[PDB]
Amino acid sequence: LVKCRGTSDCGRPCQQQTGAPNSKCINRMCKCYGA
Repeated sequence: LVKCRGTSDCGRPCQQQTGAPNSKCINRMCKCYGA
C-alpha cells in the first residue's frame, strides 16, 4: 500500500478518528481530513 490509491480505502482507517469528511491523497502518500 504505497501508491496513493486513496479513493476510499484510506478513508476507512482514518474515518475511525475523524468523520465522513475524511479523505486526501498526495503523490507522496495518503491523507485524511485536510479540507
